[PDB]
Amino acid sequence: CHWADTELNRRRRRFCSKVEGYGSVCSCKDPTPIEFSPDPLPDNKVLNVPVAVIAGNRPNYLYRMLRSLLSAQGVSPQMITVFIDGYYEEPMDVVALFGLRGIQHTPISIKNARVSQHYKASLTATFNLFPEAKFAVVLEEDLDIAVDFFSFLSQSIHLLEEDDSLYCISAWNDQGYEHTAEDPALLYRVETMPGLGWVLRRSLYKEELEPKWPTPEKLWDWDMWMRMPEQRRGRECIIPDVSRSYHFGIVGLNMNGYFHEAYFKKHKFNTVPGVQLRNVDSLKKEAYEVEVHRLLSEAEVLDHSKNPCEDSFLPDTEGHTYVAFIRMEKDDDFTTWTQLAKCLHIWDLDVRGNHRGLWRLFRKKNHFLVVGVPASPYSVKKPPSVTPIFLEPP
Ligand SMILES: O=c1ccn([C@@H]2O[C@H](COP(=O)(O)OP(=O)(O)O)[C@@H](O)[C@H]2O)c(=O)[nH]1
Ligand SMILES: [Mn+2]
Repeated sequence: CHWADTELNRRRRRFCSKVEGYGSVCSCKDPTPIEFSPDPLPDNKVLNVPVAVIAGNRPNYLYRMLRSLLSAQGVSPQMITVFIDGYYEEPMDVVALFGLRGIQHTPISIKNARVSQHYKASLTATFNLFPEAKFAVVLEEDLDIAVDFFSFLSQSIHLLEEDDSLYCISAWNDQGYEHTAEDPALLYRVETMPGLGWVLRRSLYKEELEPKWPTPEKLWDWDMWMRMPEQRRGRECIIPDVSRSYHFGIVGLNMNGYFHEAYFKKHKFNTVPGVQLRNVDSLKKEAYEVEVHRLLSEAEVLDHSKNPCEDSFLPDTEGHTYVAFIRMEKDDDFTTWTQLAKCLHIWDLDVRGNHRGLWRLFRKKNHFLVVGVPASPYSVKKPPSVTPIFLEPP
């Protein structure tokens, strides 16, 4: 082609001369913009946090994910680094087309152990690239990034700095499905590490995780290892009710077409720009227990003689707060919750969403609290008239 001789189009020639399958990027007329104009973020508290993009040999996914990353408000392209698990040519070509920094890594070990070793190399490299950074954003190559991803991190990053009980901040709510998530200004505390767009504290990585990172022979998933008690240690992460990332990768290490249609396709994705988070400082450890007690003292107790698995369980309402109590006789008795999550059509393969035996979600746009009795500390608010709901698997 004869595109106008500028730096952006010279970058375009070298790419379009080498690879195929990207459509309007390579057309003569109608060239797709390969530079973006996201909106500015006034007073950006995240402006000096590096962003680590983890990638393998999935060049089409990476190009899709980078287009939404470069479109988010308040993004800093200079802070982005793409870490590729190997020396594949096409992924490096895609990084070059957008003009970002790329780092290649020779693969170590096999299967999930090799994903684990790549993560460890990338996290250690990020904190070597910026010796003064205190956090780092970790992003997978198969995620769409919400347009307010950095606005969300900018307003909440100060919680990691002030609350030592916090493990991380994540963009992903495991129980935020299209029919059970509603409020993009709302945040929770959860007893797990969700990943899928998360913030890592440098002191946590350099002083705790890196010295005991699993060696290459162990066929362990890095994220399941980080959820083990010996790593998390009772700490919690901050998540929003409406997720700020979306997992679109169908071809992956543990991913197939069926598992995606069943547990990811219906995940809710925030599209409202520049949301102001509501009362952020209440997510600190002791202030949050004040908030949960306030929520439980305004919630209407539901009729527990009715079927929990059907819509009739709640009055025909919008905007109310209802509470339900389920049987949980030890800190690990999740039998009823798992059956409840299955019939609610949310995540039910391993337990997530819990905070001291409490689950928070939405049902027909009412806030819906679930309390485990007798194990939860909040069991003290169950009236005598309620017999906790119990359901066992067939
Ligand atoms: O051989 C590999 C396979 C995976 N990945 C990275 O590990 C993450 C997990 O990817 P994948 O979606 O394939 O795992 P899944 O979620 O499907 O189980 C991705 O960001 C990949 O870039 C990698 O670096 N090398
Ligand atoms: Mn994936």
